[PDB]
Amino acid sequence: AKHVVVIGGGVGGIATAYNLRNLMPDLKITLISDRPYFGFTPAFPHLAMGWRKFEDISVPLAPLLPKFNIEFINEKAESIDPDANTVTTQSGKKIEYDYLVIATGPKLVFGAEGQEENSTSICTAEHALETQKKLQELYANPGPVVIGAIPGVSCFGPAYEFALMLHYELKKRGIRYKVPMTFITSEPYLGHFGVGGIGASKRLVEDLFAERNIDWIANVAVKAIEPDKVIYEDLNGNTHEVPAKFTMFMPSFQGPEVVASAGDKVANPANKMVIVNRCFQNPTYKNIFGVGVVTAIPPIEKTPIPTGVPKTGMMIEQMAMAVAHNIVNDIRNNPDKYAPRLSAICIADFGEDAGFFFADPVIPPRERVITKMGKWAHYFKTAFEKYFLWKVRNGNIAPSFEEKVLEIFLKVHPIELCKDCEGAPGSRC
Amino acid sequence: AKHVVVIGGGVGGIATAYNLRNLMPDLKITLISDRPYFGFTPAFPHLAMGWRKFEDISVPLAPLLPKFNIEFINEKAESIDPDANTVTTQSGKKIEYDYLVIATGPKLVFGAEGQEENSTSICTAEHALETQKKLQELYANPGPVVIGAIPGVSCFGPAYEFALMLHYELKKRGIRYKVPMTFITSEPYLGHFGVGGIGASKRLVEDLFAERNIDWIANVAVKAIEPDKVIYEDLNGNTHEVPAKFTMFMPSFQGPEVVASAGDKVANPANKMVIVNRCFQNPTYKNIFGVGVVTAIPPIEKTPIPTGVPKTGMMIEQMAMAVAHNIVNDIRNNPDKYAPRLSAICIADFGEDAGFFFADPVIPPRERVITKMGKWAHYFKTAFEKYFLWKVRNGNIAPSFEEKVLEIFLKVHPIELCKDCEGAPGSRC
Amino acid sequence: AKHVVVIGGGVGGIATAYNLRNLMPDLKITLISDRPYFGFTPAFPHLAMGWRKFEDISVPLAPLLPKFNIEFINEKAESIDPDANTVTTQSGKKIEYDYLVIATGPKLVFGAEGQEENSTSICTAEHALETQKKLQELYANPGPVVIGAIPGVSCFGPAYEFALMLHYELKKRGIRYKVPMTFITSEPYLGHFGVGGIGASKRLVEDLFAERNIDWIANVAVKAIEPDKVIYEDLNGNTHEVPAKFTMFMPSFQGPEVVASAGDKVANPANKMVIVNRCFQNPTYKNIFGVGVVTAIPPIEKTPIPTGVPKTGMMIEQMAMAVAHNIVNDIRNNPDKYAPRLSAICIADFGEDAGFFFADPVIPPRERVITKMGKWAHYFKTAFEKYFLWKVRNGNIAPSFEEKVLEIFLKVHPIELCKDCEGAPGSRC
Ligand SMILES: Cc1cc2nc3c(=O)[nH]c(=O)nc-3n(C[C@H](O)[C@H](O)[C@H](O)COP(=O)(O)OP(=O)(O)OC[C@H]3O[C@@H](n4cnc5c(N)ncnc54)[C@H](O)[C@@H]3O)c2cc1CS
Ligand SMILES: Cc1cc2nc3c(=O)[nH]c(=O)nc-3n(C[C@H](O)[C@H](O)[C@H](O)COP(=O)(O)OP(=O)(O)OC[C@H]3O[C@@H](n4cnc5c(N)ncnc54)[C@H](O)[C@@H]3O)c2cc1CS
Ligand SMILES: Cc1cc2nc3c(=O)[nH]c(=O)nc-3n(C[C@H](O)[C@H](O)[C@H](O)COP(=O)(O)OP(=O)(O)OC[C@H]3O[C@@H](n4cnc5c(N)ncnc54)[C@H](O)[C@@H]3O)c2cc1CS
Ligand SMILES: CCCCCCCCCCCCO[C@@H]1O[C@H](CO)[C@@H](O[C@H]2O[C@H](CO)[C@@H](O)[C@H](O)[C@H]2O)[C@H](O)[C@H]1O
Ligand SMILES: CCCCCCCCCCCCO[C@@H]1O[C@H](CO)[C@@H](O[C@H]2O[C@H](CO)[C@@H](O)[C@H](O)[C@H]2O)[C@H](O)[C@H]1O
Ligand SMILES: CCCCCCCCCCCCO[C@@H]1O[C@H](CO)[C@@H](O[C@H]2O[C@H](CO)[C@@H](O)[C@H](O)[C@H]2O)[C@H](O)[C@H]1O
Ligand SMILES: CCCCCCCCCCC1=C(C)C(=O)C(OC)=C(OC)C1=O
Ligand SMILES: CCCCCCCCCCC1=C(C)C(=O)C(OC)=C(OC)C1=O
Ligand SMILES: CCCCCCCCCCC1=C(C)C(=O)C(OC)=C(OC)C1=O
Repeated sequence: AKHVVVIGGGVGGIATAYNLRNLMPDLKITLISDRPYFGFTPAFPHLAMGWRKFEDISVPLAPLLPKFNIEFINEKAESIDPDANTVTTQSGKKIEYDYLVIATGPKLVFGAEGQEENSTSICTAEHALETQKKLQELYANPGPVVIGAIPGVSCFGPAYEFALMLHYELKKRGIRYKVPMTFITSEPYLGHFGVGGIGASKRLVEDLFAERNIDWIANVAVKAIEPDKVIYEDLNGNTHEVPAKFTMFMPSFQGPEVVASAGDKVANPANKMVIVNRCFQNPTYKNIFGVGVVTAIPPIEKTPIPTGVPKTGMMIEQMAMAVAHNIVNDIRNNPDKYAPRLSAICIADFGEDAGFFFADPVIPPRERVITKMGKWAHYFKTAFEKYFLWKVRNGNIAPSFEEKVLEIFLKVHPIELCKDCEGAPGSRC
Repeated sequence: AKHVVVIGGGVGGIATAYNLRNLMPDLKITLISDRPYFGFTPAFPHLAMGWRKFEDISVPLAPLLPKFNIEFINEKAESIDPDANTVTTQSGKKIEYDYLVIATGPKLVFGAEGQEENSTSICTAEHALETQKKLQELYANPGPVVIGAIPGVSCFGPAYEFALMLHYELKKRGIRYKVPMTFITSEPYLGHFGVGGIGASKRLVEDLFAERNIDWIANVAVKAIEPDKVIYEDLNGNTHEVPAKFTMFMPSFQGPEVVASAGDKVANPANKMVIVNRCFQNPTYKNIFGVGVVTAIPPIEKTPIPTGVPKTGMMIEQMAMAVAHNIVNDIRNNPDKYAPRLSAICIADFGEDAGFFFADPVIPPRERVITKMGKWAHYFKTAFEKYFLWKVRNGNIAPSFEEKVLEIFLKVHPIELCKDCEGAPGSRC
Repeated sequence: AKHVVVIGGGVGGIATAYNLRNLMPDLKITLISDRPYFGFTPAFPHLAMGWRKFEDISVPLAPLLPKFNIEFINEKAESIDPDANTVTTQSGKKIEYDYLVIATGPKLVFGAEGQEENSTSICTAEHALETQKKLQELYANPGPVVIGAIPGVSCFGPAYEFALMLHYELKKRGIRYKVPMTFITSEPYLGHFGVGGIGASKRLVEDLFAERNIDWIANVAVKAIEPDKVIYEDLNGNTHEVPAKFTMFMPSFQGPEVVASAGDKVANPANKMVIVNRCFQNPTYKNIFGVGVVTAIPPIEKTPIPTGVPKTGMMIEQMAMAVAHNIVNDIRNNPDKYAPRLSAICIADFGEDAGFFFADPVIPPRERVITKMGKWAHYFKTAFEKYFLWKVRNGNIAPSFEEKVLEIFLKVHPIELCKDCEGAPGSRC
């Protein structure tokens, strides 16, 4: 009767726990999370826009997880002793494991001076709801809006979505002509996304912004967010300011102190993210796996202003699939190990229409991309929200038909047999 | 029995006078203009191309204006005394006013050395007719053509139209492959138009010029026009030259001496254009209004080579509606004041097809834009020409149906209630 | 009967010889070529891909040319004595002529250090076959690919074709995700082609490279190709390095030693190409004509990294028609002389689809361009290949219907009466 502990009750943690449970009924699974609910992160921009109720995009874990025989501990994990195979919670409870899955998501870094106090963010439900309050303040007395991403950001999509959604909302309110909008990014160009673009995404987003009168500044470092302005620095070292009554900036991500508490063989010395190989397994502690945003994946491109690689939902579901198979196979002494494909279907909701991006794989060189836009993509976004929430509530994040459908439509194979796990995650084995 | 004097028998003056007349049949209205005719400015490029007869795009005003009980004086206004509420003509007639509307249009400044003598222009009917004479010389003895805008230009559209029309003509004459064409502009890029661009106008005009082999140089200052060359200076201060048998350049605009004659409270000290507020009313002398190109509107953006804001026909028409309502409301002891929306439908005629640009408002931030191209837009431009000419001859520049049609097709409302006129024209109340 | 010697058994030489034969049945015509076959050059990229067999895109000349009363000498022409009106072959045979047509094609210069040794090329059948052999090694052991053009290149299309064909092949083999691809060119931008672009060719090729994940570097000078990497220099003089396991670079072109042997009135000092006027006749020796790539045509523009003008198939067929008429008219004491239009239909085959480019003329000012892309263009490329080879085998490179069909579809007339032959080739009479 083996014991896996999963740290984090989000996309990566839930998917891995559910996968493990469905692969191995005879396996003990403990999920530890500091939030009592699963939060559907792709709906956080909508929540900030006041287009969702929190209750409709979240799932209480305590009455749910026991239905699938998973023990839920609603506590923050404080430290990991990888030599002892132990996790210690904030309350001091020490829980021993045979396998550990770290899926804590991003630790948010508000790197611009004054950002956390003066700006808004949409990365958590709590921050999103705070943003909504500030937006109601904006509608009552319109002023300049600045949205974007600071240096080191690795999740750019929600910023683009939020900007376009806000444009949509101001337009519906008839006050868009009273609200200047500017997008400022650390990406070397619009639609880079920390992935070197997806097809002609640069041309697509530039045209989208031109059509919707969203001014933009790319390839710069946002250095300060003041109550009245945003200050950014270009590559020449020249500083510029842009007026702003309302701002929404993406923080950069780093790993949590719980990961840092394990050795420098577990926590990447540069960013505290979980050191993993191609099989998303720690190179030194073979019973530790990382799933999701918390995993240390090298940037696709060293950009003039530092940027990182996104870990999207599909990428994370593929990691979860690989990790679950990797743990089960180790338990059963099956030598087969899996690397996730790390392909992605991504949809950027703009209001009534949406951008559809497919990248296979996300990390270049690519076999295939799809870049489309239309109303259909918006409805697909909403439909997938309903679908995924159902999956969380029904104990299977990987129903057999889903993989078949993705294979039928997009030739996707989520995981590959990996003959040698040694190497950076995302590198081809 | 109140008295309004309108200076200028063009788009702004005629529109304001007609609006006032339809609003207030009992009002005394005197129109002062140095030209005996209304000239339909949007057909001056066509006139230059020899595609119009002068008689077909102009309306004699002396026989016409008495039909709508408007007094017409065919004289140049020489000076304005704002403290005496008087206007003096070149002969010496002192006309007293209760309200004054200044709508003298552009005073042309041929800022490049040799520009007035060696180049051509299409800004007046007289200038356009001379350009046709010079085009015949070009067809007879083919050589290099260069067209564009000098520094400080605010009306770029007709230069693009003219270039494309001339290409069209050259090609029809079978001499295009014998005539090099170069477009040189103070705009930071093609399709800036002095408005920071309209939707994807940059991309659109670039592709247009590329498909038609029109070479271009942007973001430079034309310094001299010689009989055989055009000299321009780049941002690095370096001088360059281009061969030219025929040229056509836009002059920059300033305010007239008649506006300068009034206070520095009326004449903008930097350009002699009329100081107006959001309601197109002088801040100091509240019975003075400005309508049209003569109004001092700040640049949308300060460009590397100085560039100013166009005042297009639709913009002028909205100014005229706003100013007419503001005068009448003052007469009727009504506190309600209006600002024009300053939206624009602009059609650049290219010959057989045309570019259609809609910006609402022209001064950002914008509610929406439409950028289209096709044969239909050329037929629309010709149709509108006939329509507007008819409106001039029939005494109503703003028939009720037109506002309703614009509303249902483009979501345009021409004027808005302004709670606080205090501010720059085009800035939001 | 008079005697014409044609040096070169390629597109230009065959076209001129056949044009002369059909114009003048009694004319004695001798063709001298070092290759025993006509090679269909536009199928050489396909030969390099292994998509053609050599015998399917070549025609043995010795048994063919006598059927058209053309004497074939399968020898390299070694020298030309223009004063004695003689050509000497490598074996020392002296051939006297009344008129001489020089059509020896490009002499290849592998200007980058280690290029001929470490890279591949597709400019001859023999080189393309070596490339095919090295490609097999890339599929077996996938790694970084870099393709492009060194400084002074004048034929860029085949590099674009080969890059996109290789992408197609790798995607066919399902190994494109293992092969980084980078395009490096002397062109100031993508789709310049040594002609200053064709319509929106830059925008088209950029979007295409983006859609297919082909990275690119333009406006640089490739200095060295090592087994390990490509070294290039930017315009600041800074050297850069890009990793490469397989490369394919275009060489630059010069003229041959046989041309150099005729002295500096015939051989251009800078490149050893044939000095010709508008009528493709040598200015000094009026009985010497040049046809094809070997002709000295000035560049369309001096680019920051030097590039030259392509001589495409259609341009060369037009040169051939003009030269044949010019020779025949001299014989018959007809003072009419012709210049080629020098327009170009260019199809860049990308595998399963293709880019269609049409420029009329290629050298600006242009009457028109067409830039299109689709599957249809690939099928036309294949169809044209079959059609041209048929024409070689059947003794008519200029069937009357082809000129009519080109007139109907593209409004092209291949040659024009030239009232003054004196001037640069491509300059307007
Ligand atoms: C705003 C936003 C939008 C967004 N939209 C996306 C989209 O439309 N498509 C898509 O594919 N991806 C989108 N993403 C990215 C990504 O899918 C999300 O960031 C995921 O949520 C990432 O999943 P993870 O499992 O990596 O992280 P998580 O946040 O869902 O879950 C972490 C859980 O861990 C808990 N926790 C943190 N620290 C803990 C400690 N010390 N101890 C116990 N538990 C801990 C935490 O409470 C949570 O339950 C989008 C991304 C964004 C965000 S900026
Ligand atoms: C060449 C050209 C083309 C052009 N095309 C346009 C278009 O296709 N669409 C569009 O929307 N706008 C276009 N414009 C711009 C604008 O619509 C025109 O410039 C208007 O003509 C501007 O209207 P205004 O009322 O501002 O000026 P006006 O020139 O029409 O009339 C001024 C009248 O005043 C007289 N006048 C001058 N000075 C006087 C004194 N001192 N005293 C008495 N009267 C005076 C003058 O004679 C005239 O009747 C386009 C613009 C252009 C031009 S560059
Ligand atoms: C790889 C490649 C592709 C290519 N594709 C083209 C295309 O798709 N469309 C198009 O319009 N043009 C394409 N071109 C360019 C051009 O059409 C070709 O280069 C032509 O082959 C040029 O014709 P030429 O007659 O100029 O040259 P040639 O190579 O066909 O023939 C020369 C003949 O002369 C012989 N020869 C050389 N030296 C000699 C001496 N000293 N004595 C006697 N004979 C000599 C030689 O053997 C040959 O028979 C494309 C171009 C390319 C290539 S990079
Ligand atoms: C159950 C299946 C779930 C698996 C997900 C499959 C992913 C595959 C998505 C890639 C294919 C895109 O899918 C399709 O793209 C086209 C091209 O823009 C869209 O666009 C099409 O329909 C719209 C609306 O009727 C038209 O205005 C448009 O002219 C037409 O091109 C379609 O509405 C969309 O259905
Ligand atoms: C009744 C008077 C009109 C009031 C002015 C209203 C202006 C209309 C602006 C609305 C924007 C829609 O603009 C619309 O776009 C389409 C899309 O290319 C245009 O073009 C379309 O119709 C034309 C008809 O000749 C077709 O030949 C063409 O193939 C097609 O693309 C329409 O001609 C244009 O009307
Ligand atoms: C019979 C021999 C005649 C050929 C002579 C050579 C001259 C060639 C002249 C080229 C004329 C223009 O080329 C023409 O472009 C259009 C694009 O709108 C192509 O049309 C293509 O694209 C459209 C839109 O994606 C598709 O729906 C269509 O099925 C496809 O064929 C035509 O297939 C092509 O023939
Ligand atoms: C018959 C019911 C059809 C539902 C099955 C198809 C669901 C597959 C959705 C793919 C997808 C995944 C996995 C995914 O992770 C993701 O990111 C959040 C998407 O973007 C919205 C996706 O579209
Ligand atoms: C069905 C009846 C037909 C209604 C006709 C309404 C036409 C309204 C014209 C709008 C317009 C204005 C005001 C206008 O100023 C302008 O620029 C000069 C246009 O472009 C040519 C316009 O299209
Ligand atoms: C019945 C229809 C008759 C079709 C006649 C064939 C048209 C001739 C092809 C034109 C052409 C020429 C001359 C040509 O030289 C060329 O470059 C190699 C092309 O690109 C593929 C061409 O398309």
